[PDB]
Amino acid sequence: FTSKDTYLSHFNPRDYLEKYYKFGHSAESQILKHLLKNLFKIFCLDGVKGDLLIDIGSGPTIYQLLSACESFKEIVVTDYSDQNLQELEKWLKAAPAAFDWSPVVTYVCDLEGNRVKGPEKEEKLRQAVKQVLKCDVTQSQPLGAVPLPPADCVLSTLCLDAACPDLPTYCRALRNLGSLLKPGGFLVIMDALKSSYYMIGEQKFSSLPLGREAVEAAVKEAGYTIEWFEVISQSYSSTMANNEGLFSLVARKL
Ligand SMILES: C[S@@+](CC[C@H](N)C(=O)[O-])C[C@H]1O[C@@H](n2cnc3c(N)ncnc32)[C@H](O)[C@@H]1O
Ligand SMILES: COc1cccc2c(=O)ccoc12
Repeated sequence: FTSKDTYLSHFNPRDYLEKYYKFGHSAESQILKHLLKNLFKIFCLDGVKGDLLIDIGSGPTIYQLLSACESFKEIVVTDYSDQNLQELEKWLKAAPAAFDWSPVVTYVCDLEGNRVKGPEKEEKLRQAVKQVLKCDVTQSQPLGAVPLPPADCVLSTLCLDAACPDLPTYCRALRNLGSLLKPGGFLVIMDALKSSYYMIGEQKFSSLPLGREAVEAAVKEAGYTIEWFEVISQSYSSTMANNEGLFSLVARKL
């Protein structure tokens, strides 16, 4: 299985964004649309809200925070890769080399009923993100020495399957994310099903191939109660990954 040090050195953030999030009718854009609709449902319709949301394994992406910034005063973004956090920071600071998220932002504005336009939505997200932190989900203290208040919600999109080499580590990671959550707080996970790798160009990265039953069992083992669980059949392009759909779940910490 891919060593975690490979993420520091070989995960190219700009290449990842170009391959998966350009949003130019690709499998990658169909998956992105589905993820955005579910995140809108959770944070805007279901009213998952609070003072603090921690996004775990954010990579260099912000799409997973666009609806969340309407419901949370503060968002903390985290990743194992320092290069990924620097790419995020380019967008947060509105630096010239920042990735163009405007088609994704417009799509979320449309989903939300065109209450606001792209620039207002972006400013709301930029104001919500106060901290950009290193994290390691495999550790009992994922945020290391950095203290944070217990969060109202922990979100993790397409991270846990890449971070966990086996099922015991995956259950342990759910427990470690739980240490960041307030009692009764929400856990929101979205990831690929039955995927054993993903590609960024010629660079291969391992993935833990879990089925829906093993994911649900691990969340219950780790001390959560599931509110809803959805499986989609849509898979990534054959050149990208070997998954059999994706899942999304919302649970509460016991
Ligand atoms: C496939 S990307 C998902 C990125 C983003 N959340 C998205 O939805 O596109 C996997 C992310 O997991 C991060 N990662 C890998 N191992 C990790 C670990 N042990 N702890 C935290 N993050 C880790 C990588 O650095 C990378 O940003
Ligand atoms: C967009 O990122 C991905 C694309 C496809 C598959 C995976 C995976 O199996 C684990 C982590 O990330 C993935």
